[PDB]
Amino acid sequence: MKIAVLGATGRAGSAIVAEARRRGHEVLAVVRDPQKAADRLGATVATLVKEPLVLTEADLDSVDAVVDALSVPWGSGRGYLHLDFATHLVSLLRNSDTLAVFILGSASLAMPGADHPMILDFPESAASQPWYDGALYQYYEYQFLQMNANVNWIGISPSEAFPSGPATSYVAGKDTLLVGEDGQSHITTGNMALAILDQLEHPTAIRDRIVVRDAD
Amino acid sequence: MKIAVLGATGRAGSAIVAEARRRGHEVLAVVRDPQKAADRLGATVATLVKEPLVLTEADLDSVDAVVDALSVPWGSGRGYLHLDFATHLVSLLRNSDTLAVFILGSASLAMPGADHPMILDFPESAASQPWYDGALYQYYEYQFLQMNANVNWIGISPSEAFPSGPATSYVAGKDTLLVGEDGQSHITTGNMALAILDQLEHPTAIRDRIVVRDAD
Ligand SMILES: NC(=O)C1=CN([C@@H]2O[C@H](COP(=O)(O)OP(=O)(O)OC[C@H]3O[C@@H](n4cnc5c(N)ncnc54)[C@H](OP(=O)(O)O)[C@@H]3O)[C@@H](O)[C@H]2O)C=CC1
Ligand SMILES: NC(=O)C1=CN([C@@H]2O[C@H](COP(=O)(O)OP(=O)(O)OC[C@H]3O[C@@H](n4cnc5c(N)ncnc54)[C@H](OP(=O)(O)O)[C@@H]3O)[C@@H](O)[C@H]2O)C=CC1
Repeated sequence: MKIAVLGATGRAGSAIVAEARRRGHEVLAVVRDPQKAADRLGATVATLVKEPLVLTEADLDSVDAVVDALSVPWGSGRGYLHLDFATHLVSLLRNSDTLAVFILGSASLAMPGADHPMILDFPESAASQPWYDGALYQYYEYQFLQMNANVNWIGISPSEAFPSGPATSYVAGKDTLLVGEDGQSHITTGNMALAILDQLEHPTAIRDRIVVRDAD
Repeated sequence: MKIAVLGATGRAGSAIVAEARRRGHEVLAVVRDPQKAADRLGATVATLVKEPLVLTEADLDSVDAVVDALSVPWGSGRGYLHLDFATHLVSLLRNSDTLAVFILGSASLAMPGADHPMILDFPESAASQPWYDGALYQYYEYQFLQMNANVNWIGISPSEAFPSGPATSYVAGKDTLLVGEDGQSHITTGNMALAILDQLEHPTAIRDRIVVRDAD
């Protein structure tokens, strides 16, 4: 199948591009940095150099799936982009069969033993932390997705830690932070890539959100 | 000031353009039908012939305010456009002073006396009505707007009925359906235009939603 990867030059994105190619899919890497694309993805990966917010329906009409691996640096003040990229992507998928996987945040997950997103219980002081702006808008991105019953979107949240690393295996859940045998909560970029491509090839979480951690 | 009107050729839109011109503002009417613009707005009103979803930041950077007067016909299945047009517009207003007024729906208002949006209480049968699709997505549009604490958006809901007619005066509320001395709930296209231009000239409802009905 043909897969457009938004944020293809990123940590999650580049891992997704590699896993996609391993699995025999045609990749279109949407990028702003051709050099980064040449170095991280390889000369052989097809490229569309365009601002994500300016992508059109035509840009996406040859593709069977889209993966949103875009992010926003902490302390930029531009956490709203998490939301804007997603709303824009959804707007291009109206009346289309196209699968769209969105990587979400950990803050929209429940703590173990809770029944609601942990961000709701954050202290007022949290808004002063550089990570909050992005966490808030990814929580909103998650809520926005649920407004769309007629688009083939899939949400996947990382565990608390999202380090770079090769794939091994992953364990999946629904809305609650997962903790492994080591008492920690982490997923590698490689294992997130496995989970994403797994859903693309066999969608089980359409219009739902899952969370993934590294297996033990 | 310079005001861009989306849905300028519509019932609400054309009334808004008129009131804007009466009040000495420069109007940019975003339209898809030039002949309709010529007939309803006048040879004298500047036009931008473009799909709202492809409007750019540059299109809007001379404007001081934008008014969303777009709608979707009943039974089209395209009620999602209420949301898509609003999410696109918001994306263009990031880090700008520009005032954006969004005409919302009555379904996100409480019935007189209730403490919650009336749509939450609709029976299951409601979803079979041709008005529901649009109503649902305008409730979502209202919710989406509240995700955006750093944009100068203003929400205005009509009363239950939104007939064409000239301005007289209006009465404003917050989140509850308003009923006049006739026992009815209605606002004319002309009175909505008064309310919108009032907010543009003296914003009192920034990042808030008001409701308006025709005065007695
Ligand atoms: N524990 C958790 O919940 C956390 C969740 N995550 C999430 O995972 C996802 C992927 O994260 P990650 O792989 O580390 O991110 P990266 O920081 O590696 O960069 C992601 C992509 O975003 C692109 N990009 C960033 N800003 C813009 C913009 N303004 N215009 C255009 N493109 C842009 C970058 O382009 P370029 O390469 O050219 O710079 C890059 O390709 C995100 O949703 C992030 O929030 C990440 C960390 C942990
Ligand atoms: N009780 C309530 O909640 C109700 C709420 N309303 C709301 O009032 C607002 C204005 O409604 P109203 O003035 O009567 O609407 P109209 O139906 O008169 O006009 C709709 C405007 O949208 C434009 N438009 C429609 N479809 C598209 C499209 N697919 N692409 C581009 N432009 C498009 C039309 O262009 P064109 O002229 O070329 O067709 C027109 O300018 C809306 O938000 C509507 O939901 C209205 C009635 C009551």
